[PDB]
Amino acid sequence: FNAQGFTDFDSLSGTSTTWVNELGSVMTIDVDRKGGVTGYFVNNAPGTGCRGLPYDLSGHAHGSTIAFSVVWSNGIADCRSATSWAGYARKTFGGGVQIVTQWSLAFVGKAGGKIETGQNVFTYQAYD
Amino acid sequence: DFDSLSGTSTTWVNELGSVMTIDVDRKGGVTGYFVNNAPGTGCRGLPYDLSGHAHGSTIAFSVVWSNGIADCRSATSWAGYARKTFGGGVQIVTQWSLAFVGKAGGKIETGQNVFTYQ
Ligand SMILES: O=C(O)CCCC[C@@H]1SC[C@@H]2NC(=O)N[C@@H]21
Ligand SMILES: O=C(O)CCCC[C@@H]1SC[C@@H]2NC(=O)N[C@@H]21
Repeated sequence: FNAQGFTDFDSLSGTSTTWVNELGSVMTIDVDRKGGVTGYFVNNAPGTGCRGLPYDLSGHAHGSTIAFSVVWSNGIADCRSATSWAGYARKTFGGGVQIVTQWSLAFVGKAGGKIETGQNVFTYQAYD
Repeated sequence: DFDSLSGTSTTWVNELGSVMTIDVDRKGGVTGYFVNNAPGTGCRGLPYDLSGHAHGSTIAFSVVWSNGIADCRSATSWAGYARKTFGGGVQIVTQWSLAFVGKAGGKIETGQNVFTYQ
């Protein structure tokens, strides 16, 4: 891959790329030639659980839009929660590549079922 | 909760009239399809690929609205929890985010869906 040659998510086709959000979480995504997305999410967000473990990620990328899902359970740590992201690609003016997303985090607390929401921006990691 | 659903195929319907049929593996991995019928939306009537994960009382899944027939240039992801009510099965109480790019740029809309198991 190249951050220079990125047109939209069709450019990820048959690639393995690493993205880091503003909380320091990292996802490694394998995008097949059909826009199928699989890989791993490592949550490093301060004051959240299930940090520094790989969780299965699955989704779909097409044109300028992408959606992916993680359940916070891997048979290691279980945070009784699940997160989904939906977003769009943006080319930065410096030649970088970002996925701007909205996440929903569902969990069962003491008061039972709740849903939190926010924004993550993932930045493509060059790794040359 | 969704630990029951392991190795099963289930149909769910939300209040907007959409139907998703999900296949849950022994690992909590989810595939299947989604048929949108929400008033005011595109890509109504045809199946779209669905992927995500389910474990215990929570679930997250994603649909890109392109299937090689109709392309709405958009993607939706849902995260939700099992609510037990007064029947067999559960409802999924969800938050959805819909991403698309148009004339005011990349936009992400949000709402609630409640899916009902048949
Ligand atoms: O605390 C939990 O229930 C499990 C980890 C959740 C981390 C959330 S997902 C939304 C946001 N984006 C991140 O990278 N981490 C937090
Ligand atoms: O209009 C589009 O861009 C494609 C279809 C979007 C359907 C939305 S996804 C959120 C909401 N819940 C549904 O069941 N359908 C609508």
